[PDB]
Amino acid sequence: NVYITKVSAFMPGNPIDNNTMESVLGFVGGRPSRSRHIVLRNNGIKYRHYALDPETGEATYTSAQLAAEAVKGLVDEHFSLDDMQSLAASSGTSDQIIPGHGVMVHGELKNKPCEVISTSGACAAGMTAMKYAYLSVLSGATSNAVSTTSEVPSTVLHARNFQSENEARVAELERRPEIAFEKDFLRWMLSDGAGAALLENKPRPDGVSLRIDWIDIYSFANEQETCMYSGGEKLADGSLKGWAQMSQADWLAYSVFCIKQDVRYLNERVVKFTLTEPLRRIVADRNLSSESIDWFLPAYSSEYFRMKFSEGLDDINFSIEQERWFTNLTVKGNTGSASIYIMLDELMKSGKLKKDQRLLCFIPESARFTGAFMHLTVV
Amino acid sequence: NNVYITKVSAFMPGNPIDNNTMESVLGFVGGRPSRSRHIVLRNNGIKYRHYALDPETGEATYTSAQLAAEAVKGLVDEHFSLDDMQSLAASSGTSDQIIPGHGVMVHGELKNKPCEVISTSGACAAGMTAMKYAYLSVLSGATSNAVSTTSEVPSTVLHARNFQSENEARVAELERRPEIAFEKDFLRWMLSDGAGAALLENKPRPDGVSLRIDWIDIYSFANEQETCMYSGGEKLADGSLKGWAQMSQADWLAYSVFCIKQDVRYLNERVVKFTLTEPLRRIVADRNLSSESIDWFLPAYSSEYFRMKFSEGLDDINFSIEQERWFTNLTVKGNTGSASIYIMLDELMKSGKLKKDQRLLCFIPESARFTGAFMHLTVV
Repeated sequence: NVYITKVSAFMPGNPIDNNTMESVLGFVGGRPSRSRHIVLRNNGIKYRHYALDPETGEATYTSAQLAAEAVKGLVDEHFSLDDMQSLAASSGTSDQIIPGHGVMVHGELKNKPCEVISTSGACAAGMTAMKYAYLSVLSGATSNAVSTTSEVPSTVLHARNFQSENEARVAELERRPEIAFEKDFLRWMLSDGAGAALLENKPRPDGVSLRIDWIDIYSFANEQETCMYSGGEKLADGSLKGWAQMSQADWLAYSVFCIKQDVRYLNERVVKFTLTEPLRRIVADRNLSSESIDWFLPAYSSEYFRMKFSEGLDDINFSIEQERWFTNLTVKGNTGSASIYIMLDELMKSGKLKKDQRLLCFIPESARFTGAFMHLTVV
Repeated sequence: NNVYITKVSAFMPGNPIDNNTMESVLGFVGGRPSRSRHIVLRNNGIKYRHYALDPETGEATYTSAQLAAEAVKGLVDEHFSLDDMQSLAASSGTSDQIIPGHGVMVHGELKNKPCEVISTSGACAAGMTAMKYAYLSVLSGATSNAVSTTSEVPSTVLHARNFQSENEARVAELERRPEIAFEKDFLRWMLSDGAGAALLENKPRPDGVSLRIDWIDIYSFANEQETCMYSGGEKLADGSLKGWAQMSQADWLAYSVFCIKQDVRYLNERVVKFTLTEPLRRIVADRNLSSESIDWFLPAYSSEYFRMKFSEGLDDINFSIEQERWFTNLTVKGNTGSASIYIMLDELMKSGKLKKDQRLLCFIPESARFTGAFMHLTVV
């Protein structure tokens, strides 16, 4: 048996409202974004956090430091950093390509030598790190394990990441020097935050523990094109061209290292290939009834998809009405892989959980259409 | 449960490339030969390596995801088809992109039915954290099989074109020596391309050899060691790493921030103690290991220069293993980083040298920020 006994979330700095966010993220070419308003109206996020100083604009935490702050929030008198037998870390916005994110987090925390692994990907990478931790305790390899994930997209969403593209567009005499919607879209969607979870083979004597019944993960990249991508460009045939295959001048002229989204492909395919296709396999294979779910924790990215995911549940006869949904997206921001940790941290600390209640966590990843699902039982 | 490696495959792109050809393939920075190549090659002892590069045109012949997909297809036979795999764990230190993770891109190449895909990251050890993920999936009963795989195409970032804007930047500045730092040029003659994959199952194959994984133990010493191998960043004077996104777009090109760098003197001073002896002495105590019980020692040590240094390390902790029991093919396959242990395991498993009940100890050092990964196998 494996139990989540402690979850912690770390949000950098003060929440930032819709009227302030563009001043923190900067203007491209001296001009406010023409798409910010409608993207915000549709995603419904009201506050988010950035690892950026409101005064100076300096970075306030690297991704490694953000994760380290989350992990240190797991420390109470039942657990110190040196008791950790395994650390599984992930970040879609790692500070560097090599080394892996996890050993940089270990460098920040400075706890004694232990197993450190890094998972990678996007929104689901925090769940693949949590499953590694889960399997480690489940199998008996360790008696505890920590999974942590951090996101600092502010590093790559700031206007300075489009400085050379704007210059190249001005020099090519473009009628419109603005960057494409595919590049501007995520600047109003993604934000910063970090989370961590402590997993152990016994529940905690005090308070609530969450037994992990299973974590099921399905990738549909065999049939779906890349949808969210960075460090590369999506070609006309739907394939992805990696940054190292493009010239150095093109990295800057086309902002190859910014985060992009094929928004039309996302809208058309995200519900089916992150929710209904995986969940209907899981529902069939585990004989699940949506009546048995007390809490549904869906880490969707945008209020736009909330009822579209709900329609998805309906289509596979796994309806769950809104009163059993729990999300803090609109006041925490879409923090990518950390979203589920930030949702679990609030629910565990709310007192609303009661023994024997069952939780279904849904973590979609639009990057190339993964759905991750975790089933939990309050003990 | 038990977990068994029942199949291993390796995929080396193109033809072996010798020391005299390798610079014509990776190109010349600023039109002139590398001054350190000759002595780098003498120290590392590598005689052939592979590049996912076309010898005539210089075009890429495989992405990182394609190379891993080729390794994975080498696992397929009468007992296993791609659609049988219940979990795929993939890593690459040279992923083609930053998002999505490398594993879903390998899945897009293989096109097998929807399944669990996970990606690990890091450098030379990441193939082993993918293998341990796969191992724990089967060990815990979550699956009956799992595939781990890893691929490396550093030729993508080792080619001279990756230093061109830095050369231009310094010519515009009137530089005394228009040469890239040794910490950038070093790896261009160390690292090469290759991929491996392993199939793990909860039962041995009926015929032929299987390797039971007794354990995989991993230790990171990043709590006290500095970053030593890095890309997408710059090491500062205080030993910390500055990420690429904290530097200006102009500096990315002027300083070749996305190329792979190594702090060689920090490597030399610390690699033996903080990838081999510190982790291995803990493991020997906690598991009560006898060096005599080890029939095969598989060290993926990346350079002949370190071969006897690691051996002395073993002596210092009373875990001597004589040279006759050391198996490596680094010298003719190249240093393929995270793939090296797969490429050694592939050859040894198919060689016909293994006998039932023999014990294999695998050592995968990662100098990136000093991780040591160890796998114990029993032939069955």
